[PDB]
Amino acid sequence: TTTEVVMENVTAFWEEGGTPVLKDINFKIERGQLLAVAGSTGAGKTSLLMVIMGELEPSEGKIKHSGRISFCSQFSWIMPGTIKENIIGDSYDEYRYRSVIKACQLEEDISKFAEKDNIVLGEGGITLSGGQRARISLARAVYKDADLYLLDSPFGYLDVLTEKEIFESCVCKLMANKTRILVTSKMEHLKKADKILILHEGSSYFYGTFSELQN
Ligand SMILES: Nc1ncnc2c1ncn2[C@@H]1O[C@H](COP(=O)(O)OP(=O)(O)OP(=O)(O)O)[C@@H](O)[C@H]1O
Ligand SMILES: [Mg+2]
Repeated sequence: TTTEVVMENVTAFWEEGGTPVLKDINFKIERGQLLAVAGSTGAGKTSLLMVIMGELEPSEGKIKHSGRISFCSQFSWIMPGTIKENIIGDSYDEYRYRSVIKACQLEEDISKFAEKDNIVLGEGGITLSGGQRARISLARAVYKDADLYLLDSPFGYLDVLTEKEIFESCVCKLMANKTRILVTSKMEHLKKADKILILHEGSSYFYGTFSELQN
């Protein structure tokens, strides 16, 4: 069976007695596919990922998934530790690390530190820009050997050309055979996705292919 993620008629609430944050959501992702998730602010995109990760329990419907998840938060975060430690976690693969550094354009940033990627981040440490933090957080999520990659608006703070270059080098190329969900608004990104889910006010506006969306 190639099917990796199934959501069936999911409705969910963050608050008991509140308004549902997701209403009758459906999608299916096969192994290696890219699902783009789009929609305006507050539409429920991050909430959808929280359902997949088990942080938000459905009040009806089913989320079917078994496997390791790697999550890139839309609020990019840094741990105390070196740049290399922030990215690699528990399993060292030098070739994979170099490929992720390259695809996230981190070589130029690292090259400017005397300690290179052994520079130690933390309280009293150097200050990283929003865009440097986003690319380190993306590197960490993409480096992990996982079964499903949940990339929640990972290009924060990047200018338009950098976002295009990294969407191509990381999400399209480096991760070409990985099962991926990307929260993104750019029509250029949706055009490359295998499936698209557009949310509006917690409901499914559209679920289909880009050609189906153009129609
Ligand atoms: N952990 C949480 N606890 C309670 N409410 C939450 C939580 N996370 C999100 N919400 C709420 O759920 C609704 C949907 O927001 P969500 O963050 O899923 O939207 P989004 O589509 O990810 O928005 P954005 O594009 O701004 O990131 C909002 O009303 C928000 O306040
Ligand atoms: Mg969000």
